[PDB]
Amino acid sequence: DLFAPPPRMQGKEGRPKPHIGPNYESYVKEWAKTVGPNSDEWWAAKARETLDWYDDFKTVRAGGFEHGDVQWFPEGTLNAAYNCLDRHYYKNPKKTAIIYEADEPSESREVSYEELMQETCRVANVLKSYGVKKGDAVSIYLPMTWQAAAAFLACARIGAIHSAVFAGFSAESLRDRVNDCECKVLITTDEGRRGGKTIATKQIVDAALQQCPLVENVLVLRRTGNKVPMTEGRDKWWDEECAKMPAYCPCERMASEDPLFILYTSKPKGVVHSTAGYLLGTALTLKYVFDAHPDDRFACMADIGWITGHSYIIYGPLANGITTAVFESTPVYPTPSRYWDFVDKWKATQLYTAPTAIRLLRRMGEDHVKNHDLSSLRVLGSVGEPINPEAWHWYNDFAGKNQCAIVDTYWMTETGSISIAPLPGAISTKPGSATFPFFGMDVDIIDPQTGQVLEGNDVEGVLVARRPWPSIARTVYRDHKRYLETYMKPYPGYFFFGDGAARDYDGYMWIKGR
Amino acid sequence: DLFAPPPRMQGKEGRPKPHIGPNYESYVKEWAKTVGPNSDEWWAAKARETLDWYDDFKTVRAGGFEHGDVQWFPEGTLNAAYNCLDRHYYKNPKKTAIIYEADEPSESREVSYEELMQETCRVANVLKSYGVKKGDAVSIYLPMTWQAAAAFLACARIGAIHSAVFAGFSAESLRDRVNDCECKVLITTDEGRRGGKTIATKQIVDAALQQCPLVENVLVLRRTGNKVPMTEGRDKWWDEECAKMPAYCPCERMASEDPLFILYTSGKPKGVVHSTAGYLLGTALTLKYVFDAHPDDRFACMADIGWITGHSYIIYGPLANGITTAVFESTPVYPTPSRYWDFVDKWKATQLYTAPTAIRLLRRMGEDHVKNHDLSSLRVLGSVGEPINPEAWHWYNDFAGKNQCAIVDTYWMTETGSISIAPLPGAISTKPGSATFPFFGMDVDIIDPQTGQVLEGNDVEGVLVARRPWPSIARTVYRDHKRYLETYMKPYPGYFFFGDGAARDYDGYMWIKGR
Amino acid sequence: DLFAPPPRMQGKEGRPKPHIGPNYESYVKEWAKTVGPNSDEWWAAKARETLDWYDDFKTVRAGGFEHGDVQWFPEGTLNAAYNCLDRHYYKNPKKTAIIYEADEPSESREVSYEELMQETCRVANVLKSYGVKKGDAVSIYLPMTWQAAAAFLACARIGAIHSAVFAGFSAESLRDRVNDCECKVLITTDEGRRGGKTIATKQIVDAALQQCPLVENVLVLRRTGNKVPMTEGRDKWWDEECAKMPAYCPCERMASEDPLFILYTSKPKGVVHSTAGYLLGTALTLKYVFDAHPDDRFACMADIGWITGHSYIIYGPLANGITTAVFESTPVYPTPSRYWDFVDKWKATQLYTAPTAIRLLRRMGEDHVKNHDLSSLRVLGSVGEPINPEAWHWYNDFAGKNQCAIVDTYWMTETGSISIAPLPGAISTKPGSATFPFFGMDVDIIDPQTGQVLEGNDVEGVLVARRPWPSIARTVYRDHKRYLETYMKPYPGYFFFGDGAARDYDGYMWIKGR
Ligand SMILES: CCOP(=O)(O)OC[C@H]1O[C@@H](n2cnc3c(N)ncnc32)[C@H](O)[C@@H]1O
Ligand SMILES: CCOP(=O)(O)OC[C@H]1O[C@@H](n2cnc3c(N)ncnc32)[C@H](O)[C@@H]1O
Ligand SMILES: CCOP(=O)(O)OC[C@H]1O[C@@H](n2cnc3c(N)ncnc32)[C@H](O)[C@@H]1O
Repeated sequence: DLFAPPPRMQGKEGRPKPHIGPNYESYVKEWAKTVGPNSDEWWAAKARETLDWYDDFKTVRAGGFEHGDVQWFPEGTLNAAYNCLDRHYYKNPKKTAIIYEADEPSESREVSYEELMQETCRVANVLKSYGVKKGDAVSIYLPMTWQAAAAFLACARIGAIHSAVFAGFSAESLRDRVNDCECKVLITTDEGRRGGKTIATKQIVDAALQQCPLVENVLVLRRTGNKVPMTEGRDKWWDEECAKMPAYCPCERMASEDPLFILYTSKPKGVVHSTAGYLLGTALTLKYVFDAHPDDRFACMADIGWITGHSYIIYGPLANGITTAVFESTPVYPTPSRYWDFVDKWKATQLYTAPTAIRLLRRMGEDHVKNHDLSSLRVLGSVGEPINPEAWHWYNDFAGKNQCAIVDTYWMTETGSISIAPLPGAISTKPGSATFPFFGMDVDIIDPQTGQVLEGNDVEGVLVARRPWPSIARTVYRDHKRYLETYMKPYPGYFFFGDGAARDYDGYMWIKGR
Repeated sequence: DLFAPPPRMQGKEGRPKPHIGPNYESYVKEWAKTVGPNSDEWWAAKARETLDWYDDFKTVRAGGFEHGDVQWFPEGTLNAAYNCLDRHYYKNPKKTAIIYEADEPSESREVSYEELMQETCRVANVLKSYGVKKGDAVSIYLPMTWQAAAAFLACARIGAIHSAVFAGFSAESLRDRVNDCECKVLITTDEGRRGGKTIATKQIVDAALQQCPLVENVLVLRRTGNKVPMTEGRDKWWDEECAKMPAYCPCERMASEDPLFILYTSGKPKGVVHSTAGYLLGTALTLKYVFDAHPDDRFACMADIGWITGHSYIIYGPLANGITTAVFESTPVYPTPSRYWDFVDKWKATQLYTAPTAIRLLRRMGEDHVKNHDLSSLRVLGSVGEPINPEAWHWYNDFAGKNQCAIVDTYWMTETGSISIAPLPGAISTKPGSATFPFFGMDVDIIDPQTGQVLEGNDVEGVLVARRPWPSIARTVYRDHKRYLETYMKPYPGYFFFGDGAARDYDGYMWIKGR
Repeated sequence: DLFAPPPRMQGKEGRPKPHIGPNYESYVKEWAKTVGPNSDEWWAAKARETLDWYDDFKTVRAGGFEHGDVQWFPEGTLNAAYNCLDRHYYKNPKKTAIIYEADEPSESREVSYEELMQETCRVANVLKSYGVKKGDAVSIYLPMTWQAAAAFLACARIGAIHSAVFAGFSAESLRDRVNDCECKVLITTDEGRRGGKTIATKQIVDAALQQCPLVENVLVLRRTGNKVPMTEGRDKWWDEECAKMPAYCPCERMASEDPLFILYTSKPKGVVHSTAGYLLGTALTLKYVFDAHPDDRFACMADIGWITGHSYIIYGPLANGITTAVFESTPVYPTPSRYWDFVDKWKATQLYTAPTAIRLLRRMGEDHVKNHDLSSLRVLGSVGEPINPEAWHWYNDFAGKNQCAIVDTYWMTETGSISIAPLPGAISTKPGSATFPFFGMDVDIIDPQTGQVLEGNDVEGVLVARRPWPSIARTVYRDHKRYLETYMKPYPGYFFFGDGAARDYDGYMWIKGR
């Protein structure tokens, strides 16, 4: 029940050679440099190689779990939108940043880095004309359209802290998150289209804003064009506001520990992520866990309202300068072959889905996946919950045709990027196992009965992290006490994931879950 | 009718050697490095040599005409007030930044770089106390007084976007521009003195502010000292506010593409927006090369600071170069039609930059006012604003330069930022009424309006277009980017539309027919 | 009556070697480099060696007395809180930043650099949540508790100009200072404890704020825990607000000439100090005048509401990365041996007091100091007024046991740091004499009758400074005309101290005073 890296992950058949490989020893050799007291040099070199800095940093890391003063590269200044848009636009403006798969397949198209950069700059200029300053919160209530990315980056361009809310959340949840983030600006659509169904996003927005006094400006994207109520003064059309603005906006120089965004967990708790550490973590996980290469076309099927959508739809892939996919539909619309039709049409090199979608597709039958070419795929990703051996085997056999590496990535919103996953070109996978910790992750197992670390293999308990990592959450927005109580107080000296986990005789990690 | 550069432009008679010369081939050699796909090295070298940067840039240029996302040196940070005041103050504080020629000739005096920097810092501190932030618009309604420059630079010191309004504008024009820029602070004077005449500037300001709700603070310069109405709380005297402030203010670190200023074109007036680094570089380079400016030179542009000529070649260009500039408060015919030449003789001006209207008026005023003046310190005579007739050109050459000064016919607009087509004085043989050759970074062409295609070769006529962006090009129209694109970019896709008909003769010289 | 540097200041008996010594010639050699037209190299080297800069400076100095446009290192950017907390926290987090001697001796404890940094960052986050921006004034009405050092530095961390008011000032003085600085945020305690006595700081604050319209937020430190009135909305508890905030805050990159703080002289006149020049001056005076070394324990017993508390309790010692003492009590509480009990308990290496406290202790009798060890002491400092020969001799004989160098430091709030003092390891002292000018100080004596500088030795007149020094006051807050009239108009070309002074035949300076 062991699956070595496939030939597509061995650099054969014209496929790119893996970044780390070919076996477990190479992963160990590289991972030893990323943890421990001598790991500062590796992290400094990676931060300078991966991200573009306006000012260089001096200190690599500081702080800890006990007080929630975690710092990474504090003296450096950078911009997330510069690292995700501007440098790649300068290198190659015509390269596709986003493959936008609309709800209707005929409406899908490619958005270049130039178009995405121009839209981001227009939205950033609109936000600046609204009075949005560095450190201000901007709520984003958007469906899975490509402009959402622009919206995100727009905030990241001006130093605003964006707070994304799942589209289709009720008026109460949206109101709670908007009130907690204390935003004065909300970005939303008139309506959303998903699975051939209409989401009345603007009606929900009006119902929620009836109880959100601090919101003064609403920017409304005309996604569908159907009639929606628009309050005079408060509501403005995205296209009309952006037509008045120039297609370029200067980047605000952010400290490394400036909060990049707030993401509310589904009182809602707002996990806060800073700029440089989170960006470095997601870029490195995208490059290594999925073996991304410059010409790759990443296809993550999550939602931008989720942490997976934050990391491996927007920030991670665009920081790497590769093509990412924004999928506006459901896996069974119009037909349960939608994922595979999309992969064949766009020649996706990686696929990142959730076990729930895989299970639904498996329940939908084999005729929808059996006759598809695929074969541009190299890495198949799973995230969100433990994947059963049957679902794992269906994913391997039909979506990858036994020629793609299957990565079971375990992480949370508070970890920022992937924590435990197999390296596709090095690690032999076990079905339903998140195998080994990522770079900078020193995870162990504590016995909850005694609170002591269970050394060795073939043990079971609660999963903890020994040391902070660059992409860890820094606080809970205006609720640092809750942050410390949830993640740092249960086991002092360790970060508490809250997931029961086991390590088998081979050292492989098995996440039991919450 | 060809005029080679005179001996004063040949480095002889103790005059400085020209930066570019002595003939057309040298101009071509330097210009070829400033255009095309291999010109990034030249522009990066010039940007690093001419301007002082707080942070270095990585990219030289990006963007284009189609969407209006033009970028020059985007990653670099700098300050216009630092590059126009502080570095020259550090090098030589006692050097004259401004020769202020007052309306009354006995009231004229030299303002040093130290005094100008201190005044700029006091006004910047006042504006900061008013709550003005980086990116905020500040309206300026000032006559041709030297403190106006300070006011300009004051905004540029704190990241404020200044919006200059010509002091001759009525209450309605001032109100329209002030409302469009959405400023909360207006810098103005009690009264102006031009041609012995009084401009009731504060009265017009009150009439306009009756319909300008967003303006909360008015800073009033006591220019004449006559009684004017002063609203309690809203209006404060410039001297009283500046006395409470320190004489130094820190320079705010500004991105290259941060908007330096808004200038409204004379239905709704269009606010042409200029960024900082590209515009500063363009104006400094045009000032150094088109007028052959040298460190000890005394530049005399007699335009108004309410127009782009005053923005570029009274304030930003000459002060970025660290030379003496002139602020002329009077008219060409006050007190007598010899005022220009009396000024040039008294201050030993090395360059003159006027408009064909003033030269035509002086020519109609008779030769008795110019024939008996020395004027030998002059080396370059500049004309800007409209095509200059051969008779006016010859009167300018023979009477003002005494046939010993180069005549530059500089063609450009507010949207170009700096001079686009002009003769290089030490290299180009001029033809009267001709803006001869494009400046560095300008790749101009003639397009047939009926067909829309570029008319290659010589002896062609059509509309003037620019193939590629240049550092000092306007970035947008304030809150009206659609108007910017429609006016300058959609008429001929892939090109920048000047709106001016132009012809190129057999020698390659450009002739601007005009709008 | 001449006193050569003692063996404790000669590098003997295991004591650190003095930075400058052993005689007057060495002081002259080092001081000649710090004044004159060729002193820019020395000051540039010292600025780059002493302070951590975000951006390097190009110009060393500019401006002058006549217009009050003094500039030092204008193009450089830095942060005072970074230089006082972050770099030392990065080098050694567990080192004691503050020895907090509480009013009750049993309540005293050591605050480490990590704890001080975390408290400063929490307060900075609270202030940022109050809307405090760079350049905004924040009033501080705090007793001699260690958190005051945090509050100060919190402002310095975010570019806020802190304005400290002596605790125990009446409601009218507090109101005048708060109204003049135009602050919108006030930091104070519920009550203060000094000399076993209670100071109703919150009651005075309420009485003052009844006439301070611009104040919108009050942060109240629960120093004693006794019941005080708290206005709903306006007043919030320090601990409650700080518990919601993360323990790290990014440092605002500040221009060198950005105003660090406003200190009102006891209409109140707010002396304004910029960041880089003041920080450099205080750090250099602390290092050289007191011969501070990395492991030293500086004990300045002034008040943080005074300029001495600004320079040699908070900024100077913490910039040097050494331990500083925050003394909450009086010299005679609970007994007149409190100073010497504290010195013996914490092994203070330097003591910096005022002549009034020394005279009070001398009046209290010799039985309180005669039996104390006091061996760790090396330097004894006096500041505030001319110290009588009898008081000087008592200080030398009983507090130092004729084994400590006695430095008489003359300076004002407008000089920022010490102007005239003996270098302890080099200068032979005379009782009641501030001997020689400090680095960058070129003082002279002007005859007030004629206004001309009196050349040579054995002259008397008014003390003037020929050239600006880095730590000189830049202005009086919104009263620059008063600043010029007080300090620069009486003798054009010079800085007027306002103190009559004499120089004897040996070149020693004798300050007559106001
Ligand atoms: C990235 C989503 O972050 P969140 O939406 O905050 O959910 C985080 C929570 O999902 C669960 N989980 C995620 N990935 C896996 C996995 N590979 N195997 C098992 N369980 C998993 C786990 O319980 C975790 O703590
Ligand atoms: C600098 C003033 O800028 P503006 O006030 O925006 O006027 C810009 C408009 O003036 C005209 N013009 C300016 N210089 C010349 C010239 N040398 N020869 C011919 N015509 C000229 C032209 O029509 C242009 O388009
Ligand atoms: C640091 C206190 O600054 P301030 O509270 O502003 O008082 C400043 C004023 O105290 C006096 N003074 C301070 N130190 C001494 C000293 N060593 N010898 C004599 N007189 C001194 C002097 O009159 C000065 O001008």
